[PDB]
Amino acid sequence: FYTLNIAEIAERIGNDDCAYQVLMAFINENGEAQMLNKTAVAEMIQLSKPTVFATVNSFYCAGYIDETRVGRSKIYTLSDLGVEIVECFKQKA
Amino acid sequence: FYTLNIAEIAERIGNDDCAYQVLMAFINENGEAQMLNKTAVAEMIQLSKPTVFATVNSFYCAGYIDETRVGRSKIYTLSDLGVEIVECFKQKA
DNA sequence: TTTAAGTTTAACTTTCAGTTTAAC
DNA sequence: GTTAAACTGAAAGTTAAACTTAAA
Repeated sequence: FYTLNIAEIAERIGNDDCAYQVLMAFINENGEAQMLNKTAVAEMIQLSKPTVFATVNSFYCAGYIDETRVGRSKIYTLSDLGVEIVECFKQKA
Repeated sequence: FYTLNIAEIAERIGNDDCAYQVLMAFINENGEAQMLNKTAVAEMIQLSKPTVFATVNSFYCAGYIDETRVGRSKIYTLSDLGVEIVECFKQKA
């Protein structure tokens, strides 16, 4: 339905500390994408649960992270869109 | 760069109270899209500033709302993408 | 004087595991 | 005698409000 420029998105995220760290949390010590529950993310970055959780929620809405039911809770991984956004940043650095 | 299905997004937002109300806040009494600062939104919906603000920020990242500098602060309006998402909901109702 | 936004703390609503007791 | 359920002991998460810092 709608075409998306991945460079603008990455540009926007880069200008917003919380979005940026929420995104990068899913990338591990060896550069590999990983699974995380909401609590892990909030613990990993130094921002409050409300901030981090709301960001996680919106990023799943945006389709940047995936949600999958696991136990009676949920886990988050970067979507293919998520991984592509992360790539723009890696190239900068 | 990336194609987007507007129905899935709307589906995701509809399953998340905060995202949904943050989005609809921009639609006024007469059905018209309107401008809002971050404070207006948080005051309008009954959720905490941290939740609402983080959601606003991520929605601008996603390209659902636009940011424009005004005074030395910012204001938010739905993008064309934002308006299209709102339309799916209007059709449901 | 009404200034706005963000962060932290407190309160309220919907925590998990182990042990003991009761019922089949 | 074994299994299941409930209660108690060692509760967690989210949202809202208030205060402080950067104030117009």
